[PDB]
Amino acid sequence: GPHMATGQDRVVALVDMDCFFVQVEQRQNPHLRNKPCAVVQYKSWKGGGIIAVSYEARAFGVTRSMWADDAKKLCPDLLLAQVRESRGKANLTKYREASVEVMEIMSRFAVIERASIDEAYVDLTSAVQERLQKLQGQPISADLLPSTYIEGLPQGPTVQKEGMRKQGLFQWLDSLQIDNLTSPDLQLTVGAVIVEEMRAAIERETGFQCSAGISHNKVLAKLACGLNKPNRQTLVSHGSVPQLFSQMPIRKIRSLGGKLGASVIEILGIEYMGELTQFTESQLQSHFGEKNGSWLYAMCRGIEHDPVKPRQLPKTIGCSKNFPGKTALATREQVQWWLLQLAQELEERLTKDRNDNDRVATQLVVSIRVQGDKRLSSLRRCCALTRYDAHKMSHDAFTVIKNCNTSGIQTEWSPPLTMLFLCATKFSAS
DNA sequence: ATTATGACGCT
DNA sequence: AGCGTCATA
Ligand SMILES: [Mn+2]
Ligand SMILES: [Mn+2]
Ligand SMILES: [Mn+2]
Repeated sequence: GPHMATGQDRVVALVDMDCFFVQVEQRQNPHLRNKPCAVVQYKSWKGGGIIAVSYEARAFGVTRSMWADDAKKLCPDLLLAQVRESRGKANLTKYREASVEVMEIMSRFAVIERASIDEAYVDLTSAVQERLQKLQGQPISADLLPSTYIEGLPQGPTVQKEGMRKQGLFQWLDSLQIDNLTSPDLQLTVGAVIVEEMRAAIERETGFQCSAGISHNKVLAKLACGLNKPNRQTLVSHGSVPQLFSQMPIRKIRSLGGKLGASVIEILGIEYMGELTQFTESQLQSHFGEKNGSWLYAMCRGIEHDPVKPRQLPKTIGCSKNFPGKTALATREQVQWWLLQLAQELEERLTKDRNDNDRVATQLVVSIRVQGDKRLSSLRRCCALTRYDAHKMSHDAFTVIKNCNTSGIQTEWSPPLTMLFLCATKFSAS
């Protein structure tokens, strides 16, 4: 009763850009705006692989992972923008730089955790308290929440979508108790007001639209964000969790989309997040381990404690390329040529990083895949990164891998390499 | 022949 | 350290 923690101590948001690489290309090329459009890498093999899709194009059934030739079958007028190629490989610099534009704006409101190239978590707890103090018990107007959905509302005793949104928002605001500065629902609502402001700033200052979720923890904020994409934000309250989770497939929750999630379903014979509440913490720990078991026990009740890390910058800088099928590297000079291409991109990015961010990488990680394997990576080895010099890094990378070559004579490389990966890690202040 | 990443957990 | 899992454009 008075002691059961409800996980309502924080206000956390997740901001995720809409169709991000597409919007980056649409800003650059006005001819792509408000069109079915996708971003593609490479072109020779089946028209290239699609990695981002505008919402107009999604309406035709175009998806990520699709070959552009096949997407064109669904959507003959689909417009395509190509990822830059430099040194023989896709180069994602334009999108990393666009990401920094957005992260820097978000950082004006609060410390952020960069969670991907196009999204970040924000702990708004402190900012909410201060906004509450200057509000002085004044109610929150619907006009401050022009793009906000309240998950689970309207409900109880209009056939248009914006009409439903406002109806739910009205029911929510009507019920609020703005008199209590410690009320979690009120705190989320003020959180949502701040995120409207954040999202407006992002759009004003970059031209990019985004969606967001506001809840009491990262997992619920992430889940919330997706509920009303694009260009909208969603508040998931603590009280909304039982209904939301009662029909929510387990795989939809971040971290359960893989093998663990499938094992939860198989072992327990359930389908939805809500069904987990019927197991003791010890039962869940017995099947899924101490850590996972406690995490699941709390998560299915809407409670999660993972903090928003104060980290705006990636903590690794890497370069990788696949060599599929026929193109698998089978000679020494081929392996060495591509190591150099990767190393030169890495050097360029590392040197820029040092100037911008006052830090230096100290470890180089080299990874390969061998034809006939199984796994994204076959072998991973590290060595010292002491100088930002492409020729040295590529020579070092070769040294760490040279023994993987099974071939008798050393001009040839066997068995052929299907992937090379260089990653700089272990940053220190400089 | 989805590819190019990037973070965290296990032992 | 090296491997595995999960995630996202
Ligand atoms: Mn996105
Ligand atoms: Mn994202
Ligand atoms: Mn996505």
